[PDB]
Amino acid sequence: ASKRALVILAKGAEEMETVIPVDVMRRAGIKVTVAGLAGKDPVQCSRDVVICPDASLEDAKKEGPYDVVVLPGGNLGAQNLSESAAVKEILKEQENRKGLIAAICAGPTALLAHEIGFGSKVTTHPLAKDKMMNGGHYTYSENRVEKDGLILTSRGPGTSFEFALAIVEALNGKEVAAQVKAPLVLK
Amino acid sequence: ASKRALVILAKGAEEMETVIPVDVMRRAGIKVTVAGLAGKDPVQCSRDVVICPDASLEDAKKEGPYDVVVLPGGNLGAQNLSESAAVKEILKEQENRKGLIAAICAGPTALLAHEIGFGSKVTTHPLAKDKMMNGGHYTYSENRVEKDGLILTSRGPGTSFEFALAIVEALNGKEVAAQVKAPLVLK
Ligand SMILES: [Cl-]
Ligand SMILES: [Cl-]
Repeated sequence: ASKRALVILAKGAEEMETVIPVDVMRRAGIKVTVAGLAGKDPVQCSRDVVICPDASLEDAKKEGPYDVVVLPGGNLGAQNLSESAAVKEILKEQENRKGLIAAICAGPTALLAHEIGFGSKVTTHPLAKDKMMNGGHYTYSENRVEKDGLILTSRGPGTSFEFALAIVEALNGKEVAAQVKAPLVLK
Repeated sequence: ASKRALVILAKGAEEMETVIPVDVMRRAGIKVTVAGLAGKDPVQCSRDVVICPDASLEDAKKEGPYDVVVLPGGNLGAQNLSESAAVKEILKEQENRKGLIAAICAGPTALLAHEIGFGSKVTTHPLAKDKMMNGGHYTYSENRVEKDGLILTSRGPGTSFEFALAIVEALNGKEVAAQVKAPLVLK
């Protein structure tokens, strides 16, 4: 049975942080659903790349639950995720079932907004640190990828491969991650 | 006057190799046109990410010429680029005007197909080397990014940031590339 990933795509998401994990997870044989926060219509990302989601979030939620829920960054994408009652419900359900939650760059600030994973060690983009740390509800890390309790976080576009391969290792194991990694020509 | 980039997007293109250069070039203030080989309609990439191009290639060609023409990889994307008379005409015009041509992963095999840049030092994805080298028309390199004459090449998804920043440096200079690079959290 293949593992399943939900990637929540909002207006202003960082397109690299969306596409790198989608693609790498699919390389790992993970069934990935790219779900549009706002509906089924195409999504204008932070640098104007337009991505057509596989489904609305409304519809994707009905086919849950998922082995991982993935929150890309992009400041305005993260803010949209943070404002969504639907996202809150998805993340709470995922936390309650002890499922993996993964977030990158400004993405982890939606965890704060939704009161998810408090007490965990987390990283973010450096410019998102102060936001994430408001109230001291997490312990901050400068690791390029951090993983504590249910919560897997990472820092930026340049850490997206490392983040995606961490998700792969958590779901499908270290051997699959290594096999996926080799053809990518990573440094 | 901002520099201008044409990124040619074909069915089966590697989505990471498409989105990383688009996004990084836009960060550098380059005006990027994502042009659909087949028309204006959305493009299904190699790992099923669907990207809506800015324009058809037909239309984008009319607004040329461009400071760089960019060929993503993906085997089936590259094959589609290699079969296109429109791409051939674009690359020949770009070569004739001594403009930059950039290609990544299997992308450089379209240069071979279209008889572009013979005699140049080039790199490709390792699995695309034998294709690229058929006839010995180029000199092969294992550098992660290679640049010789008009021709800038690179190896894979994992070299895409390095490739994009090389394009940025060629167009906008080393200082802009360094400024763009810092917030990406590259290794
Ligand atoms: Cl952003
Ligand atoms: Cl491919």
